Amino acid sequence: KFGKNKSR
Repeated sequence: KFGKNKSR
C-alpha cells in the first residue's frame, strides 16, 4: 500500500 500511487 505504498507503491499504489506510483502508476500515473
